[PDB]
Amino acid sequence: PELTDGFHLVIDALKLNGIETIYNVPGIPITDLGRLAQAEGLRVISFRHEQNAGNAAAIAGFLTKKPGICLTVSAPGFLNGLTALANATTNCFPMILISGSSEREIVDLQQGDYGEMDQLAIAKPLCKAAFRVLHAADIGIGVARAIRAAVSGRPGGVYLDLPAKLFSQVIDADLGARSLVKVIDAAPAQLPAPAAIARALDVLKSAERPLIILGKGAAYAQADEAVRALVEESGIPYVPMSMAKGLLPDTHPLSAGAARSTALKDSDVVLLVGARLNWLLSHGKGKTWGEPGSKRFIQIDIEPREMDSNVEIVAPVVGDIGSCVEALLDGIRKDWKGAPSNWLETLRGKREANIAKMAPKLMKNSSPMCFHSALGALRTVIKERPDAILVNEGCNTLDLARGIIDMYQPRKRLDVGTWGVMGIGMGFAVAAAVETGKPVLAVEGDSAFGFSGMEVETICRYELPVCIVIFNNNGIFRGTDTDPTGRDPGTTVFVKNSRYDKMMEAFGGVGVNVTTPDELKRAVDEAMNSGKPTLINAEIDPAAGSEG
Amino acid sequence: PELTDGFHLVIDALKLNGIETIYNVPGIPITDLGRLAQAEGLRVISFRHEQNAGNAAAIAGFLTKKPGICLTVSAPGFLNGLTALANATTNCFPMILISGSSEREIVDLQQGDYGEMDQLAIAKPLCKAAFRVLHAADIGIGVARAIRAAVSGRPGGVYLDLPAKLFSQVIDADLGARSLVKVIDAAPAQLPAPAAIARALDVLKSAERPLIILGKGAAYAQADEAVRALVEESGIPYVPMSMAKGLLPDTHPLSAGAARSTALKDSDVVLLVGARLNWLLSHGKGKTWGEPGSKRFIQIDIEPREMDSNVEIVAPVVGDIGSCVEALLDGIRKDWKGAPSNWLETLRGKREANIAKMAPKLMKNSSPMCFHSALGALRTVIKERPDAILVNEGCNTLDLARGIIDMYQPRKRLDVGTWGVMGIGMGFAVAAAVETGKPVLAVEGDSAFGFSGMEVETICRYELPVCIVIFNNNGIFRGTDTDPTGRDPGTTVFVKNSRYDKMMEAFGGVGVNVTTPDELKRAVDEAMNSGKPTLINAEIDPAAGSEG
Amino acid sequence: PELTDGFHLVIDALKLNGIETIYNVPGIPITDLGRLAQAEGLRVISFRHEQNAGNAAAIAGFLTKKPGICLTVSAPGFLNGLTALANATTNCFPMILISGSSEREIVDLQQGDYGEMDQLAIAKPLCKAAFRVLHAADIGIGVARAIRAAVSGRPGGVYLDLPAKLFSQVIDADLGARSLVKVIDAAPAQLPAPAAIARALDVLKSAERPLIILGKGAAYAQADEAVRALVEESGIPYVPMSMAKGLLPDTHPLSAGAARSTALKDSDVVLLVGARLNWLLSHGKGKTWGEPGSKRFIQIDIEPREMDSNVEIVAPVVGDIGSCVEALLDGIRKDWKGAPSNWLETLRGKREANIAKMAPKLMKNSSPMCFHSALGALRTVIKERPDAILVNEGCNTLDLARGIIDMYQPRKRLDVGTWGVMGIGMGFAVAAAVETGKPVLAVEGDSAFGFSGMEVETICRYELPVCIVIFNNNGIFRGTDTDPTGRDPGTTVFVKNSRYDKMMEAFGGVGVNVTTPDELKRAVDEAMNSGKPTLINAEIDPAAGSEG
Ligand SMILES: Nc1ncnc2c1ncn2[C@@H]1O[C@H](COP(=O)(O)OP(=O)(O)O)[C@@H](O)[C@H]1O
Ligand SMILES: Nc1ncnc2c1ncn2[C@@H]1O[C@H](COP(=O)(O)OP(=O)(O)O)[C@@H](O)[C@H]1O
Ligand SMILES: Nc1ncnc2c1ncn2[C@@H]1O[C@H](COP(=O)(O)OP(=O)(O)O)[C@@H](O)[C@H]1O
Ligand SMILES: Cc1ncc(C[n+]2csc(CCOP(=O)(O)OP(=O)(O)O)c2C)c(N)n1
Ligand SMILES: Cc1ncc(C[n+]2csc(CCOP(=O)(O)OP(=O)(O)O)c2C)c(N)n1
Ligand SMILES: Cc1ncc(C[n+]2csc(CCOP(=O)(O)OP(=O)(O)O)c2C)c(N)n1
Ligand SMILES: [Mg+2]
Ligand SMILES: [Mg+2]
Ligand SMILES: [Mg+2]
Repeated sequence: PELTDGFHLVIDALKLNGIETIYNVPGIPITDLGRLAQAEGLRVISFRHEQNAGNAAAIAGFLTKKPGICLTVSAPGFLNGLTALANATTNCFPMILISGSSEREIVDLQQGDYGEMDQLAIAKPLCKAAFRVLHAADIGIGVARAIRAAVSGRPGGVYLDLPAKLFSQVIDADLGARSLVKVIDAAPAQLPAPAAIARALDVLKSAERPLIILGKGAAYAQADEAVRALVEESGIPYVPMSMAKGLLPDTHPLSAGAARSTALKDSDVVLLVGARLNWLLSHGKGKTWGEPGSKRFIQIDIEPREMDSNVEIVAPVVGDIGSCVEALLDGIRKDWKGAPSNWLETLRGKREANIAKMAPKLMKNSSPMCFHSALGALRTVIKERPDAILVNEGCNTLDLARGIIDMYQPRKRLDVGTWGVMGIGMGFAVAAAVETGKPVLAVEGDSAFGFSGMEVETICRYELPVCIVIFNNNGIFRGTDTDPTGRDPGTTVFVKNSRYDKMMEAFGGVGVNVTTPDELKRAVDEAMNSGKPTLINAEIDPAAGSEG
Repeated sequence: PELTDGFHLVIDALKLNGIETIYNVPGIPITDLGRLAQAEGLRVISFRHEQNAGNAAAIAGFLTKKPGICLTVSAPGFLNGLTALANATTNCFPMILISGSSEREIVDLQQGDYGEMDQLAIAKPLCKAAFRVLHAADIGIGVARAIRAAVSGRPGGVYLDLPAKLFSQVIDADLGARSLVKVIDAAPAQLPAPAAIARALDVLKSAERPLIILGKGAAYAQADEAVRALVEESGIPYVPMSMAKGLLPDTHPLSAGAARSTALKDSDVVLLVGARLNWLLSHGKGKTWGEPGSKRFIQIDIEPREMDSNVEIVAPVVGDIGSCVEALLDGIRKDWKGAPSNWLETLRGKREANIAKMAPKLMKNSSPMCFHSALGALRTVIKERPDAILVNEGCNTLDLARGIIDMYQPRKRLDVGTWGVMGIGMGFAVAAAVETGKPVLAVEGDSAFGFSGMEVETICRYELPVCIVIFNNNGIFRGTDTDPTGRDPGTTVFVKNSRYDKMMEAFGGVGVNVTTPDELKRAVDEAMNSGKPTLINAEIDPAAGSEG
Repeated sequence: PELTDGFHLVIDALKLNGIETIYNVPGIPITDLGRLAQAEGLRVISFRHEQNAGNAAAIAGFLTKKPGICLTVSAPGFLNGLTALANATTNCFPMILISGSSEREIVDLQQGDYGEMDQLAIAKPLCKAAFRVLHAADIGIGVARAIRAAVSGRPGGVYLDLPAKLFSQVIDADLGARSLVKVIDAAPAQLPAPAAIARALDVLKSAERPLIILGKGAAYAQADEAVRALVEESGIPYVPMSMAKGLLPDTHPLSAGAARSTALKDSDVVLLVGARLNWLLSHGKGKTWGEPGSKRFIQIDIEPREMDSNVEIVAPVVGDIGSCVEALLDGIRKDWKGAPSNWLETLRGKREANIAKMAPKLMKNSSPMCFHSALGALRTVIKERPDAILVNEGCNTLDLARGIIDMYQPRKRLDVGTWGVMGIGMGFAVAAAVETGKPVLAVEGDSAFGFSGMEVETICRYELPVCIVIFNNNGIFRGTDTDPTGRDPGTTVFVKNSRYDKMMEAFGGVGVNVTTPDELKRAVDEAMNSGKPTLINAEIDPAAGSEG
């Protein structure tokens, strides 16, 4: 009768579970797998490097709460994708790295097969889960296992190994169709115990200076209405982490973002909503949090092992952010005195003061452009385009764009994440445009852009509405370092006055060079209104910024 | 008295053992280490991605027989360099991956440190050896162990973990000097037992159709005149593997490289000199080697475990290739009746027949230009510049240049190696220029170039004598595949008529576009005579080549 | 002021979190730690082999829902305990392996330290979590991380590495006390989504022949009242897995355990309660589960990744068993038409018929005594002592005892578990006596007893009320195999008539040798009435049973 093969079973299983996009790099043994995927209706985005394909799948999971799919080749390409898979596991982004595998009997004897590697054994230390499928009748379960492990609990990167012999296996079509699995409740809701919610309300009500910390886990949870209702109805000031910006508008009257240091030092009870007390929050120790013993933490997290990871947590609340926030909110709507207005006014005054010190730098046109004057232009662009996605990476380009550029809608800012990775830029830009269809503004340091620069060709090839702004200051941090022996360039500088706009022109994209904030503002508007792939080489003062 | 620190002990340990070059990417916590190396006289080449820095270190080890040094950054950058470190282990290239790491007490408890990763534990499954240095007094011993493990036995990649607190430690300067170790016999000679040489000669004399196969291990050994004497004085025909080309000149009268399939099929005794019976030699099984049981193998390898890896080896000879071929040459000099005449003259038959079949394809003009006609010009360049270095990667551009371009001096060709990696090009080109001082011809496929093309800025920054030729056929293998749904481009194509030469001009380099073999020869000759960094975009027929 | 050290901080951290018993084997560097633990009130149990101390800590966690503590020694003893730690992770038992480790700077360079091993990196691929504490101020958080990982989520074995340098560090006593963490909600409740509960009930209400399967996860949860109510109020027949026997009395009228084949083969909807569809349930595949597509599974489990692991689960319920069973039970009390009576009467007939065939063998008293008749005596013992603990391991001794001996109270049967490990017997028996204070009856095969028999001295030394019954059939499976060459004993046999009773008396315990079921009965009653350590050597027909 009718027959099917491993090629079609893999594709049929992915389509059955809502997968629409495959980021990949072709080659042996997965070339015809990607072709069949494209012929079956899936959109296939081919990159110049598997790591950039993996970065796209990673941020795609963050944007969609569905696992981003990265398909790669044996050993060398698998390793390029595994580095992105490890970064996805670090940031709690759901993702499935699918990779071709060589002949199992040669690899297990280490006889030197083509692209030889026990990729299953190599992947496990660096990701959340790893599975290998040897039989075509198990492709449905294998994909189902990979999806569950990627989106359930704490989301993360999963590795799905498919040996080349699997694709050519042939079984009965009706048998294979019944073997496919459409996953029921891939990321199930987990509700907290009422005894834990009651303990959290008790601590929260006792606070003289409470504070909510919104992490990117709260943004990933996509409980926007519930999270915002928790902030407003409680009246407690909040501070968003980098990728939680825009969940509430960064100009919200309860936002203490421009007063982050005071809100963290002077608070007494802190509510962590999908935010880890890691290096980004000084591990809960030091002067950042005031004197030892002055803090009490309530924590909302799907992973119960994250509790007591750094300091004592008196009110652990385990469950998905959607279910736990609504449980806290339902306890607040039935009983809540109010946040002390003294704490509100202290943060509001210090916030306005910091914004006042910031305002002159934004309107300080000078030659050459400083970081502040250029970001003042891009901040207005985002304010005028609150639906656009902002990719951002670098050091000065990153740390200053985070504090200057206000976000207004959730999940619109995508940056270096937990490992502080340089190289996420162009891969994130491709996935942001592919997944959402919104315009992407990619604010890049010139050192950060170089880690993934060749993907501007991929951006051009698929005609994506990405506007790349390179803060060209001729180096890492600054461009003033020099060789004391007078023989080489500096360890941290690049070719002086590099014209990255000419690099974009090499692939049919728009290339612009600007030297003033107004020239930058006009060039960005032209690019984001037209939707054409654009790279804007912006000249930044090589002396401005910091070495850190 | 005077004090020193871990920053200086690390440099003084590397200086003491002959390290002259550091390939790296600056950042936390190793930026000051790279600046001090510049101040202490080492050459620091800073790349745009860490993988290309490590690819440079791997090929620099192959060229120098001294370990190549890649200095990287914590976890995100360590993983980027670890990929190339694993490739060096696969190709037996001596290399040391030096990476900073975070606080040991925060990573041990997995509390989310800056760039958190137990890089020692993660490196061990992927490289030859891994070490971590906690105390400054052990920096010298740590560097010693890293060097010995890198160059001794079968060479390979070594990871050296330096925690950030190690640099800041301060000890007595005189005590620190007496802690440094100048390694004695880092790669010692290993001489084979006479009874194993005798077993080999008995098998060799019994041969009626003997064959020598020179692998890149023999080219790495730098026993050139001995290896050549073994070939010429025994009269036995030889077949050179890819990167063993040029060890003997490829037009040598004893070369059966143009009769490779006949030499491998009909021979009865094969002498492997630093060559593994892996996928590159069909694992010693199948029709490539004629009928089963018709082969007896003599294998010369430093690794005793390489024997009997795939098929039975009747005459194993374990030791460094220098000591082994010389001991084998003495036995031949004392007792050898020559090589059977009709076997050498049968190979000359198929050799001259295959070359004559190739000739009309090297002179056939076409529009667009094909692979064979363009490589016929590049073959003349290498013949006219016989001491220039050839870097070559791709698929059609790789396999066709390997058979068309003849090398004349040893260690002059650097290609994808054992894993078939794409992305080594610009890294190998940088190291070849820096380590040797020779000119570099980089023959690249457009897909292969994309994996590492961003480093053309590094090629320009240090003004290295690199001439890049992109075989632009608009995609992988071919440039004709299309999306059957007509929505996106095909999975294996790129932006049609991409002008990579414009990208080179973005960083100050020379950019040329050529369309004929005659134009290609002029541009290469001008670039390699001037020594200026140059990228030549060669338009290749999108329909030429092989689809696989 | 007042000072404290790492020794006291480790002990006080365990005492603060409710730890009361430490299973260990003393040595360098943890000898003085165990001494301090005993001096500080904790009960320290010293074994003859670390693997048996770990097996004690493993089943101790299953019995108490608090992690069992094994203290071991560097590398060689760590590896012994790690083997038990891996098995605890396989069986989802909460357990912490605390090992001392060598000098970190010497191990990191692999210089050959006393007990040199990176025990953190070795334990990670074999257990659920692993941490290493370097500073005394992190001992409190370190213990809190080990406890949370051990009991929360799917419980499992955790490794806690304590370098020897840690124990001797001295800090302020008030600073040290404030650094301790008393874990809040170490194993939090996880409530299921109402929509998931609605889906399960609807699938349940549509069942013509529903079946409940209770796994040892339901026994571990200690929701005995809720689980018994779910079965008795729904009227659905249930099948208990091995260590779930007794949760409901094995003679409960709703039990179909004596009709297991018909229940598993002919049912249509199967509610798994803490049971995995693994080898012990034929992976939900094959004739065991009837015809393909005749089954629909509801699964209650705390691990969301366990769903769809073998076959498709149409109704996954994710949460702790206490919350999910109560959630199911709440809806059943609102609307439930009652279980189909034809399904009950069909199974009740099969249960009556099956027990009839087992009946004659249970009282067939031949000479030598056979497996069925001897276990028939021990089946009477457990009925008369429903509060006593049963430990059971072997092959024939395991399978037949599992089916013949009925359990009447929850968590009284402790057997080989998920991996089928031989050697859990004596370690489990020590933990069961110490943790529960109840009489322990250990039914052992002579081959299984050899994996841990040396621990009978541990039983005697601590005067534990353990009654050991060795089923001495003189070999593995059977004692009839011989050497076909007539030189050695058979590969599977032992010394004929080995007097394990006279071995017990070598350490002060009571030893008996019985040959009839009544002799076994009178000896077991006498042993368990007195509470003295006793071993009965029961002479079993060497030809009885099966093999393989
Ligand atoms: N759906 C979810 N429900 C609850 N917690 C979540 C969910 N998704 C992610 N998290 C938690 O969010 C936390 C994010 O921590 P981090 O990634 O450090 O946020 P940021 O880095 O913005 O502070 C992780 O601990 C993760 O477990
Ligand atoms: N100095 C040396 N002396 C002897 N054998 C060596 C030396 N350096 C490398 N080798 C051997 O060379 C062999 C190269 O195998 P391969 O890398 O497969 O060469 P190719 O790929 O050109 O055949 C390896 O087995 C390695 O052990
Ligand atoms: N507290 C709990 N709440 C829910 N499920 C649990 C709990 N403790 C253990 N489990 C589940 O119990 C299951 C045990 O499966 P198994 O160990 O195979 O039981 P048996 O061996 O009787 O089948 C595991 O999947 C584990 O996740
Ligand atoms: C993969 C990786 N490699 C290296 C680093 C170290 N690093 C941190 S920031 C940075 C570059 C910062 O320079 P740039 O992108 O030009 O932004 P600027 O500060 O100059 O505005 C680097 C290389 C890193 N974080 N990740
Ligand atoms: C890291 C890695 N990714 C993917 C592959 C699969 N692969 C094999 S050859 C090749 C590129 C061939 O295209 P090109 O470089 O343009 O040479 P051409 O055949 O077009 O002349 C690729 C991507 C690989 N070998 N390595
Ligand atoms: C650690 C370990 N080693 C080996 C085995 C293999 N094995 C399974 S059952 C068994 C012994 C069965 O013989 P016995 O314990 O005497 O019980 P009997 O069947 O004779 O009643 C063994 C060795 C195992 N399950 N575990
Ligand atoms: Mg910069
Ligand atoms: Mg190409
Ligand atoms: Mg036995």
